[PDB]
Amino acid sequence: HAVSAYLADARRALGSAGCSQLLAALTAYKQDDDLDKVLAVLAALTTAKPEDFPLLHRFSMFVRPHHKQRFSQTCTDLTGRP
Repeated sequence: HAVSAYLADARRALGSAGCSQLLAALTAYKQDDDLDKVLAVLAALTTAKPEDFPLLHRFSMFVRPHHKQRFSQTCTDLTGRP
């Protein structure tokens, strides 16, 4: 139940509107395969406080195999290694 644990943590840290924006961006990503767009929503929401940085890295669970390397590189440039 990694997904429900992520959604519980994200709704707690980001609030309902922020969690809803993250899930809408995930929906859009599954439709359009645009990694940069989903990453930009996620980074706006999860890098405002250092304590939310793990929610940036943990989003990798939803990132498609062909984008996981680039996603991990960008998250490390934003926040360091997890």
